[PDB]
Amino acid sequence: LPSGSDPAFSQPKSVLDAGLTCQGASPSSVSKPILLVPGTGTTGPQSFDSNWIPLSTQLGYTPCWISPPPFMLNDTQVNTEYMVNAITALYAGSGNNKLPVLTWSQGGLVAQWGLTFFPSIRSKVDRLMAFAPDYKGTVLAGPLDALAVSAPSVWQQTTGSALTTALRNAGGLTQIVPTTNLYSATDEIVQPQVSNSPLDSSYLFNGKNVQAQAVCGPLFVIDHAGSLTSQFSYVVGRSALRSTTGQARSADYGITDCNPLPANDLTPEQKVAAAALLAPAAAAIVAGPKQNCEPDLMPYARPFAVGKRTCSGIVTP
Ligand SMILES: *[C@@H]1O[C@H](CO)[C@@H](O[C@@H]2O[C@H](CO)[C@@H](O)[C@H](O)[C@H]2NC(C)=O)[C@H](O)[C@H]1NC(C)=O
Repeated sequence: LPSGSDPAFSQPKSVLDAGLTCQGASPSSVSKPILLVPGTGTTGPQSFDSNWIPLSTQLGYTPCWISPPPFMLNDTQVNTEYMVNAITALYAGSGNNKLPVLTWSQGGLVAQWGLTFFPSIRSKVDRLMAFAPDYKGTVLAGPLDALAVSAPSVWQQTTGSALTTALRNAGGLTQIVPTTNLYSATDEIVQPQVSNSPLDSSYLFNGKNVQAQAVCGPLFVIDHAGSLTSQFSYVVGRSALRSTTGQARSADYGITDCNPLPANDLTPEQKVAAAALLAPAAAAIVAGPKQNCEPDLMPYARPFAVGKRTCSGIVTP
C-alpha cells in the first residue's frame, strides 16, 4: 500500500474548510464527531438530513459532513481533499480521538481513495461504514460516457476507468481500517452487485461485506437510496458503529430486521424526504457539468494506471 508523506492539496485550506460543517458545533471543538460523505449529485444535507444526521444524533454523535462543489460532480480526487482535510480537523477538534466515517455511493470511493493515498489519516479514522459504495465503479455509466453526458466524477466512477484502476493497483480493494459495506443486488445505479462475492463493486477484502439478499433472501428488494435509508440498513449501521471489532456483527441482525421501508426511528417528515432521496440527485446530474473524457489522474496516482487513457492522453508515471 502507498506509504510516506501525504500528497499536496490542489485547493487552498480556506476553501476546503468552507466545505465542512457540523451540527451545532464548530469543527475545532466537537464532541464524538462522525463524518458523513455524500453521494453523487448531492450536498451533505441532501444526502443525510432525512436519515443519518438525525439517526447518528440519537446514537450520541455530533454529525459533520462535507459538501464538495458542485454536488460531488467534480473530480473525485478533489472531493477526497475535502475529506482528508475534514478528518485532520475533526481528529484534533475532538481531542485527538479517532472518528468514524459513514458514506453513501461515491462517498465510499472517496473514503477508500483517501485512505489509500493519504497515509496520515489512516490512524485518525476509527472505522468506515459504507452504504452502496462503488469501489469498482458501475457499468451503468458506460453509455452516458459514450453519449458525452457524464460529469467528471461519473467518468471516474465507470468500471474500468483510470481512477478505479489506480485504486485497485495501489492495493485499495482491501480494507485499510475496519470497514462494513452494505449493498443490494437490486441496486439500479451501481452494478454488478449480484454475486455476493469479490466480483461485486461494493466488496472489499477482509471487510464485513453485507449484501442485503444474502441475509434477507432473493425477494428482498432495496434500491440505491434504500441501501442508505432502510430499517435493515439502520440495524447493520448501528451494529457497525457500536461494535468492539469496528465491523458489523452477524449476531446483531437477522430475518426480523429485513424491512425495506425507511428506518423506524425517523419522523413522518423525515420518512417522506428519505423516500424521495434520489430526486435532487437526478436533477443535479442533469443540470451539472458534462465532458467527453475522464479527468487526468494526479501525479501521485499515475504510476498505478499506466496505459490507461484520460483527457490529456495515455497515462505514464
Ligand atoms: C474541479 O477539479 C479540477 C481538476 O482536479 C480542479 O482544477 C485544478 O485545480 C488546481 C488548483 O487550482 C490546478 O492546479 C489544476 O491545474 C486544475 N486542473 C484542471 C484540469 O483545470 C478544480 O479546481 C475543481 N473545481 C472545484 C470547484 O472543486
